[PDB]
Amino acid sequence: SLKQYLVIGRPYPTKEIPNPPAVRVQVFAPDEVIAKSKFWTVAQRIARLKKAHGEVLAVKHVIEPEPTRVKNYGVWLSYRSTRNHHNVYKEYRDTTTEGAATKMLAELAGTHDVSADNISIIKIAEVADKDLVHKNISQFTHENIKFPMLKQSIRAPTASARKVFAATRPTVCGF
RNA sequence: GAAGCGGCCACACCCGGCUGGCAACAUCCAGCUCCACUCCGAACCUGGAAAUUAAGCAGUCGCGGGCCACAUCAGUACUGGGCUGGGCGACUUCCCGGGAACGUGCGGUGCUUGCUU
Repeated sequence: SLKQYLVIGRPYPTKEIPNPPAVRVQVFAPDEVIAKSKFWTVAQRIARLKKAHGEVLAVKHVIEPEPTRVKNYGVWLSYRSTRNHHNVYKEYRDTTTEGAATKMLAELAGTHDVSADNISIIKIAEVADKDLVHKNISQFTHENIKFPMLKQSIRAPTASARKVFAATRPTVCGF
């Protein structure tokens, strides 16, 4: 699964300019090798720094201070569809920044039908309950939340104990 | 510094100003022979040296035209590989590589080969 990464890179020393500016990029990738390639894509596209003349100094893996508790996450992104580019601010409720970013790649591929090639994120950050403005996620920050589990599952409690017959009929009611 | 002989052949060209002539280059003065104008000593040619730096030439100036140089322009345009990627199609995301031009910004405007007073 995706892991947040911070990558810092720089161009090689020329004799004209030793110690140039380095540059960092936040990237989301399954491992350290992919995170380099996402850095070289963003560095080339914007800051004009190529693979063929540049170091890459530190792939830092961002682990969470606490994954124990739930946070809100605003995600400002652009996504591209044929004939136009759209800017969207979408937000999510999750244990971590990565799990929010993994959610929206599924949600955009679901709802809008665009892949991670076309998508380009601007900003992820955690956000307080006061500044949060979207109604369907604001309801989970309130107190006294009840919802029932209408439609129970029929699965095996362990994969040994599955069966394709039954005497009694299963009840799939919420209760 | 000036002159003959040249090398790379505009950072040297083209328009217009200003400052210099000790010798040197030149304008300039004259026309008899050499010879010269399909007419003309204007040119070419020959013999001068009175007076000038006005012109050529030399140096220098211009928010000058052009030329040259670096940086931006731009990781743009285009492009070599790869996908049972997308798309009715036309075309085009993405992955591994290469990478312009015009324009604009600031700078510059000849550097010296061998012989001679």
